[PDB]
Amino acid sequence: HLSKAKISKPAPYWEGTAVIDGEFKELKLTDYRGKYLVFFFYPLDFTFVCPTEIIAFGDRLEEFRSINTEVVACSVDSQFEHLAWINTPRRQGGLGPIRIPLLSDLTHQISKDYGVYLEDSGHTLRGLFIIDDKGILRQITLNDLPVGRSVDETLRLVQAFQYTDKHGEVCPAGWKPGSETIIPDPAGKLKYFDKLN
Amino acid sequence: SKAKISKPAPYWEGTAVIDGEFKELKLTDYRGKYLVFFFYPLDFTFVCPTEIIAFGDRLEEFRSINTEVVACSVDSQFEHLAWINTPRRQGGLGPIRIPLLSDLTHQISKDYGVYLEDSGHTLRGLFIIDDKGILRQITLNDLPVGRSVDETLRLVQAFQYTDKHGEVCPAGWKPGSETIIPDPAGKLKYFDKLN
Amino acid sequence: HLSKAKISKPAPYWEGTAVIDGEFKELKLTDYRGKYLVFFFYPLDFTFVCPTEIIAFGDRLEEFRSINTEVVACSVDSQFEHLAWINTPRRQGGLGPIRIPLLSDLTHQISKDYGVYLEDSGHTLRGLFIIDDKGILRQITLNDLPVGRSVDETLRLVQAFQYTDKHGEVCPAGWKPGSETIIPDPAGKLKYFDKLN
Amino acid sequence: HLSKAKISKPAPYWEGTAVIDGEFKELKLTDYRGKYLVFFFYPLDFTFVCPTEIIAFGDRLEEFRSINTEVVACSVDSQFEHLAWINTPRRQGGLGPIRIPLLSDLTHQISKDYGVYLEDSGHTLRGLFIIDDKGILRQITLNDLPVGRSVDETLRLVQAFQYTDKHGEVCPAGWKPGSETIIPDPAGKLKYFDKLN
Amino acid sequence: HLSKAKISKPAPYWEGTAVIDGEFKELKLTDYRGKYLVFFFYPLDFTFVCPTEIIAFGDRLEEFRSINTEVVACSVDSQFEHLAWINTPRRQGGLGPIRIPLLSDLTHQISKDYGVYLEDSGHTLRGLFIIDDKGILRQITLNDLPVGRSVDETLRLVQAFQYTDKHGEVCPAGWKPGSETIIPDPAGKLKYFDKLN
Amino acid sequence: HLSKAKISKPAPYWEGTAVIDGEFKELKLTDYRGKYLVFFFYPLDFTFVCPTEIIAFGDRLEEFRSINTEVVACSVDSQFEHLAWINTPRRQGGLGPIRIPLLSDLTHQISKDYGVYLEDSGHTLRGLFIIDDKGILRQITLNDLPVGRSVDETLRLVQAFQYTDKHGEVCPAGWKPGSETIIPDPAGKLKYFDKLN
Amino acid sequence: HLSKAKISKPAPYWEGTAVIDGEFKELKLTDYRGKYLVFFFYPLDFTFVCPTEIIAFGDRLEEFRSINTEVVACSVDSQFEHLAWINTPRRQGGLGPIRIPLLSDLTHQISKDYGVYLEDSGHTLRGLFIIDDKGILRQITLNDLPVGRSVDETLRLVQAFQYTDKHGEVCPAGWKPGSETIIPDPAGKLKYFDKLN
Amino acid sequence: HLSKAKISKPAPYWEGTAVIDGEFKELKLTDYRGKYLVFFFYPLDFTFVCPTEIIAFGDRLEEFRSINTEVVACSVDSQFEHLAWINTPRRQGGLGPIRIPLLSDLTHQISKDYGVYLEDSGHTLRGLFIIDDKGILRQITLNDLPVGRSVDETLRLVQAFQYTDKHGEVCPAGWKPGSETIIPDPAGKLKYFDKLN
Amino acid sequence: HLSKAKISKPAPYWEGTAVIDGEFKELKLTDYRGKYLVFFFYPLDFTFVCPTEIIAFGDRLEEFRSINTEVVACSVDSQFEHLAWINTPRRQGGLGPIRIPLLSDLTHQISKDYGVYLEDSGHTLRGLFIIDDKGILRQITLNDLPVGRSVDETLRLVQAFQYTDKHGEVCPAGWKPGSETIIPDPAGKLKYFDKLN
Amino acid sequence: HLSKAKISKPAPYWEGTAVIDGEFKELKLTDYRGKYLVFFFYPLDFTFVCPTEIIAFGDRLEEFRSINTEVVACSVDSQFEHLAWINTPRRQGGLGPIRIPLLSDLTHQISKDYGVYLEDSGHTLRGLFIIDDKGILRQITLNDLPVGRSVDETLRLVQAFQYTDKHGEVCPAGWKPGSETIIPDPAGKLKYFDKLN
Repeated sequence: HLSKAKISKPAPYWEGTAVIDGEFKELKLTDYRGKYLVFFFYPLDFTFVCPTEIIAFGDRLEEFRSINTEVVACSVDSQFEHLAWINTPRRQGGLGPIRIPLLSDLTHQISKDYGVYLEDSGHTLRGLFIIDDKGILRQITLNDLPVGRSVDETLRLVQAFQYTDKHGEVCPAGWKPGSETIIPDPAGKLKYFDKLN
Repeated sequence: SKAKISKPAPYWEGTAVIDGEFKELKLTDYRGKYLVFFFYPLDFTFVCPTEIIAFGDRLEEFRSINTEVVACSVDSQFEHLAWINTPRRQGGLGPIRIPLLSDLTHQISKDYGVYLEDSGHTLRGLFIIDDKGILRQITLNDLPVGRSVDETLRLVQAFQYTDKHGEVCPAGWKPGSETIIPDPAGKLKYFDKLN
Repeated sequence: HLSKAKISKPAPYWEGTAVIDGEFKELKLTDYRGKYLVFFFYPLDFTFVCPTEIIAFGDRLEEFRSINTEVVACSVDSQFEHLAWINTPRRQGGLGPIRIPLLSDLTHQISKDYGVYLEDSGHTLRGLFIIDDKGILRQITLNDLPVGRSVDETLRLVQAFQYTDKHGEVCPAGWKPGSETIIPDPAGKLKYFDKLN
Repeated sequence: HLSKAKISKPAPYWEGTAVIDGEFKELKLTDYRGKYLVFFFYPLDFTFVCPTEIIAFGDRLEEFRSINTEVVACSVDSQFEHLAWINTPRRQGGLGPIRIPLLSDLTHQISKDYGVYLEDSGHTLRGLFIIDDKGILRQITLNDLPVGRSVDETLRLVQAFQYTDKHGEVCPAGWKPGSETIIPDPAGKLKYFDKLN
Repeated sequence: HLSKAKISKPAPYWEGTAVIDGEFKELKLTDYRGKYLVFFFYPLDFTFVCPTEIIAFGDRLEEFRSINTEVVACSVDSQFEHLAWINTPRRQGGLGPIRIPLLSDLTHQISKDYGVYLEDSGHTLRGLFIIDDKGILRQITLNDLPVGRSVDETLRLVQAFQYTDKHGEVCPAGWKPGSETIIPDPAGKLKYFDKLN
Repeated sequence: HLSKAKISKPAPYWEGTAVIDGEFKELKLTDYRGKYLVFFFYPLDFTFVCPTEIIAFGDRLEEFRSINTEVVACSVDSQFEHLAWINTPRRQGGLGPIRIPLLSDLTHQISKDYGVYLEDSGHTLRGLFIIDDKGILRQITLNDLPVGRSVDETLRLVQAFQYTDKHGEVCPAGWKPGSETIIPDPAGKLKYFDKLN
Repeated sequence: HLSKAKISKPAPYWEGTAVIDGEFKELKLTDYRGKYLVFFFYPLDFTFVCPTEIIAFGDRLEEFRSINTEVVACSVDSQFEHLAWINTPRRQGGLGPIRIPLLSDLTHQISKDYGVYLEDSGHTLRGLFIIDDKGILRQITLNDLPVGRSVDETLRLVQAFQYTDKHGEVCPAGWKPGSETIIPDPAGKLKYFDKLN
Repeated sequence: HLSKAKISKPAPYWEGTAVIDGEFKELKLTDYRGKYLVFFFYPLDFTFVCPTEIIAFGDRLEEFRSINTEVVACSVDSQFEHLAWINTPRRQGGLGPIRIPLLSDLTHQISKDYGVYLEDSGHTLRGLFIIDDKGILRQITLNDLPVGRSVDETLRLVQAFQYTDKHGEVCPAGWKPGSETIIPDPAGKLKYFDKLN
Repeated sequence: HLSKAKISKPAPYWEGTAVIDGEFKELKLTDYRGKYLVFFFYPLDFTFVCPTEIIAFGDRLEEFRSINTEVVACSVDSQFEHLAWINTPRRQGGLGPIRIPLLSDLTHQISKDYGVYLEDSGHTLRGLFIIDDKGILRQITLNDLPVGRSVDETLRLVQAFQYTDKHGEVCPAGWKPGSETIIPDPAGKLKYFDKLN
Repeated sequence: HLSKAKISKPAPYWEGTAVIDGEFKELKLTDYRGKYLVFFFYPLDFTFVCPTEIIAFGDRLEEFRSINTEVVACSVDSQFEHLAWINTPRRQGGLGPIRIPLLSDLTHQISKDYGVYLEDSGHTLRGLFIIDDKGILRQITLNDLPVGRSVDETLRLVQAFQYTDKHGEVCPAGWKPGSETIIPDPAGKLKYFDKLN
């Protein structure tokens, strides 16, 4: 199993046609430099878990934008299908109007670069990538088809990475804003471990 | 990496510390149960003990849903045991009920695609493996940020639910939430009701 | 530039999920043995020329069925997209109910086997294949994207191939049922050439 | 199966000896730049369907020339055979005098570049190619041996490609001059679809 | 430069369609076992030297058949062309009725096996082969395009090979029936050399 | 089976030690530019047919020199053997004095370049080559071991190639000086074919 | 990945993180140029023979430093483990404070370069290397796991190499300071051999 | 740099001619099964350090034999040289009285198998191997040319391996008979570390 | 430089046509089993040193036959040349009276197998091989072209090999029948060395 | 079986340590430029035929030096062994003082370059090489182990090669100074052959 997506390395470059505010526009990974990016793939337009994930992120977009973070979704469907899906009512399993870009990957090049393409199925699994403001890949979350991801966990992870970027302390298991962190040194670590126990 | 979602999780075997003793442990020992199998970078470091303890102190939440937990690093079994015998207040683990698997040769780490060639240890990679030995979920964190027991629980529960019912789990699903019939007509029960 | 589609050789085997009467069904090339098959690819669901070709064949399907000929359409879109497109009114560029199976080629395997896949675009061009009842490929028609195919011409070709299969004769340029044909030998041919000259 | 002939790419260059106005002349693909070109192969001089196709295009040549289009025929026969066939009466299965060039491909190089050469037979199948004024290949039509092509369909295609070149609307299935066309975008397309339905 | 034609070895096998007494028939090299065969290639039907060679052998065929020798001619032209050429009057550069089979080699496989195919021209040079009753190649005569072969020389050679096949002795330069031969032995050869000197 | 001797291409270059008027001299193919060259191989000094061929050419040398043509013979024997053979009386199967250079090819390099070397025997067959004044190979005549070549035919051929070189008409089967030739043109050729028939 | 450690060649370069007086420091082989270096690997922190070796050298360090020799130990454990082991009481199988750098080789690159890595075990055997002030490898001692090395023998060897470096006389079996040495010359050697015997 | 000698694996098989009690005898590694073997190479007969090593081990052979251990020495010299050297008095740099076999390795096969051959010099460095009674290699000691090995250290090592083989406790740095050993268990080890500290 | 002739191995097999008692016969290396064979190549019939060598060995053949040894000579010349050279008087540089076989190696296979072929010259150097009664090659003597070999040295060598075959003592430099020989053992050799000194 | 030693080509370069006048010196083939060199290998110091060969040349050395010819001997033994052997009395099979350099070839490189190395034995056979003053190899003499070479024959060959270098003449079988020689040309040779016969 291959992939160019490697944590602590620059996220693999991508560019393509996206639907943005109902129109076709060219979108590039580099458009997002200077901001964190939640870049996630979903299997297929007009299916089941997928709309719920796209809608979940879209409807909570301000929780990301308020922390200098953007969100882009991608699938192997065409831009025409993305737009048709946006124009399908939510009650019919459509997206309705959406504020996050829907990127099209008809050739599968982007999916393969990110290691999320399913050769037997001709679409991706549920792969989500957290990329920092410097374009470095920090986190990879891959789900099998029948189980959707979590916006809340994605937010926690974004906050965690921004926190450690800024402060140089590290984040324990389950860390959320306000939680105790650790000075990553054999002596400094004791402040955390003695206070906790 | 041999770790591919929807395929058999790559076989592994090695020496682990279990109840303070050295024991040979094999992936196939867990068939019939879900397994949360996770790597952590290094004994005697910082985020790592918090992760092992977080899972360890909540182990019964897993065992009660037919799920086991195993942790692995490139450290030796002697180091694992010394770390267990180090007080939590000193950044140690204290007694622990989760097996600590040793991967000195790096073979297991490489098979799971979590080995860092530049560093000589793993990143924070967690794998959810079902009772049939099929890999269902991969979570990989860069070094500075720990994983989440809450999210791991949610995922195991979701996969067990979808295994049983064949309905699929929306974004953010937790026990008691609405699920979807994966059928062009059936799905409307979910989409219509929600909206 | 490669392909497995060779005229006078067995048409490359295919199988996949198709929409048939609003339901997802597995469909195989071999299901059509015993009958002529018009098997055509079109670029993309929810686009422009494509629906007009599918509707043109669909609305004239009995002209094919009455001559022991079936019609199957294929694209790189998913079965869910095919069904959503069927459920889109014709006035909005949808298909409406359709009696031609719509085959899904998400992996691009079928398209590549037939040599109609566009690597730069992630979809096929307008490729149509006429396959006889023995499974042998008899005719290949490839159009660039902007120009739709012709049901009249396709029908004429099916009739011609069926006619030459049955009789010891070959069909001159522009032949339609009822037109003069030629006996393919140095002496027999003169009955044709003397007649019309 | 291999070939250099790819739709939307430059038609493979060719050059050779042709019979033109009863004389041997060198002829090149690039001689037709600035005009559309119907370039077609036929199996064999002194056979059956072939003369009918050559005669059909030749006798209707003005229908092509009046729309800035030329026609060239090609086979694996020699220029001496082409000329002897021209000097054979139509009632004997000859061509009689002819106004389209008859290109010779004795080495099979041109046939192979166009993917129409039959290795087991030592001649071509019925392959026809429509090449635009910029030298780009737009259309490929390949028939098995028993069935002749259609001058009328060939004209329809040339007209359609010239129309879409000029207007940037696209041509529905069965389009002929005077027919409705489609604006190729998600909103503009509704002019066509709402009107027709 | 490659070839399978090797003197003193079995002549390379061939089989194909020939025109024989106005009909198309399958012909094989092995059809001629038990007789000497003069098997010759000529460049092109409807050309200049070629018919003179075919006619020269043809009109003297009984001089070959009276010494148990058959003659076969072959070119890269089709059987249809061979027949049309036969049906062309000699005064127009045709063959008229011919008793020598005309083999067709459209694929060029026979020509290439015999090493006489011109890659730059798409036809053969003037290559003649003398094959004995055991199928062993005994003589190869290859002429550039402008110069015809000789029936007299070909007859001399066939007679010489038959003579040496039958008797112990070998044939000096210029040998014709009735000429002195040589005993191929350091002592025996002296009968010849002493006599002539 | 390979070779560098290709008709209508430059004869393969050779150089070596020859016996010329009883002396050892270095000789080169290029020494013969500006003249036709009959270059011939023979199997073995002190054998049977070989001396008859060398003598047949040598004794009629002036018939070649009067038409600007030279003759060179070659074998795999040494120059020392050539000279000893020259010094052997004709009545003993020797050559006697001779004005044709005898070229030595001990390494077999020249023989292999001309495709006349017999791997099983360690000497050449009877291969004769006609090379024109421009160094282009025009004719190849290869005989099996038991049958000698013809000086008359070789002369006829040289005369023919020289004629066609000069006049650009072509020589029919059996042409000799004074015979009718053909203008190589579909119209021009009728002067010959009408006259003859 | 072959061993690069060759006696009489430059010791393979290494660099890494070491614990030195309780702190993490980058350490390089080249930091030791100008002095002899005893560079030794041990299997595993927190085991059995290993601490006894580190302590044996550690406690006798001045015996090395007084002969201008440094000592460095290395294993496949991390710097964090080295530090934790140093902070473990000797009574519990720990090191206590230590004046020898503990080098970490987590990636195994160094161990493999020195040929001491055990592929089946994931750690080194007991390999000790003596490297001179010019960086040349002079001595290799490899022990299987259950048997510890000797500080006495190590000292003896360092002294012998320094003696022979200085004087160019060579050191007999069992040499210690004050022992007889040999002039490496066929005549000079007799001073040793005669005195001894 | 390669070798077949690997600690904890079977020592590479060897066999060859040795001088034993003044006579040439074939000797095999397998002759020593059931006993420990100190197998050592030395550079060259008639040199300097080498005789002192052979003499040192030989003169102390009973200290090995009384612990079920044999000693064999090997160099790239011939058996004839070994014997002449034995017949040379010690005062002349010869071996004089001797009881250990001197194995000859003229082809360098054995030296290369053991990884002690010096390609630049044509002889071996000072490599010593300790092989157990099961034929497993336990210890490797390699010295550069100017410095001899130690009989006392070799004895210490043989005794240590025999002790660990027997008792399953392990030997600390500098162990000698009578010294403290360690139980290789995280609990059992404490008996040693608490006692010593 | 390559060859199959290796001292102490079976001499490479050969077979071919030889001149024996003025007749052509097939001859094989194995015809000589049970006898020693002096097998030698010479460059070229009708040259200079070569006849003196053939004559020298031949005229003294009884000195070989009376010690169970035969002699065979070989060159790259033909059997016809060998015979012609035999029939040439010695006073003219011929062989005249002869009793040793002259082997022919036209293909150079035998010469190449024995490593005596000169690729630049097309003949052998002066190579002589002494092969024993068991067919094992014992001695190789290779001379550059200008210098002849010695019958007396060859006899000395044949006698030496037979003596050592029979007695198992070895022959000192310059040994001839009746000379002292050596017992090849460190003690036995002293009989020779003490006596002679 | 390969080698770099080719007659008529530059002798393969060598350099190494030799014993000269009882001392070790580096010696190079190029050191002998301007003089003939007899360069010979012998199997083993302290053996049987070998000393007799070294002594036989050594005791007649002035017969070589007086004709500008040097002698060098070489074996796979060390320089230390050579010197020890020199210091062994002749009556004990030693060399005693010697004026011929004894070259050491411990690595076997020189022996392999000259094709005299025995892979199965780890030493050379008895190979002798005569190298002229320009460094060209002129003669190779290879003996199996049990039979020594000849100083008489070696001197004869050196004399002959020197003679043929100086004069335009070649040396018959068995030539010694004062013997008749041949002028190597077809006419001049007769002066030798007529006189002898």
